[PDB]
Amino acid sequence: KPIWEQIGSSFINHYYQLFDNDRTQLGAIYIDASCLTWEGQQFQGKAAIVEKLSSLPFQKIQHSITAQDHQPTPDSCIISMVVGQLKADEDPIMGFHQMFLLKNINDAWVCTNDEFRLALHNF
Amino acid sequence: KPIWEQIGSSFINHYYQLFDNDRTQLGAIYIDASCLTWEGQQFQGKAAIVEKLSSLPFQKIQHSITAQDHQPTPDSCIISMVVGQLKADEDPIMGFHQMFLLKNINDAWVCTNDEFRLALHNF
Repeated sequence: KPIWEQIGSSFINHYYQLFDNDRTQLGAIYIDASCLTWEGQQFQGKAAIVEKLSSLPFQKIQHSITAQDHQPTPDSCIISMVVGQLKADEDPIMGFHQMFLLKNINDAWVCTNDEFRLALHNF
Repeated sequence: KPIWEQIGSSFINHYYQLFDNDRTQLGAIYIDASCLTWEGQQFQGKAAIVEKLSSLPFQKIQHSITAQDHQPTPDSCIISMVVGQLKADEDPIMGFHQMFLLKNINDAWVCTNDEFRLALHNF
């Protein structure tokens, strides 16, 4: 209901729908200084991020969100923590958590920081 | 190696050293504008946060970090993601996910945003 929560949820929904259906379009939600750390691998800068995301087999994956937490930051950014499980077909692959730091630039929400970790947690 | 990693890493170690030894000292790394979401419950400000953390029904608390990721934000902040297990007295070991967002205020790195969530770590 709160503004930061409405935007955070909308973004998360938008992010996973893009990821599970059109990864190539994800670049649109990042900026040059964005950072992504995927399973320990650091990809600093949009060029690096777009290459990594586009190098993922994921020729069939789907994310299932079990829980999400959103908070506004002092600088009016939105920090979001997502926890869930990513599947294949319908049978469970790893469990995961993902943190996003969202910032509004030229009036558009973009992700400046993306961190993803796989985890054998059922949540 | 990178500066943000050295700092965030340094912050994380200290944070858990305090948490595991005297939760009432955690006031030093939080400020009034600080937001804490603990297992879905939200608190704002140093006083409410230390209050909440201090109220956890535990005598001995021990965090075990299995992985930590740090990145710099476009606003000179450091965003940290931690995963590990938690041991509180005689409670079964449970995995946890925790995100911190750090900002330098008055020559001091403080946490403006914190999100903690446990995994129903069975076994």
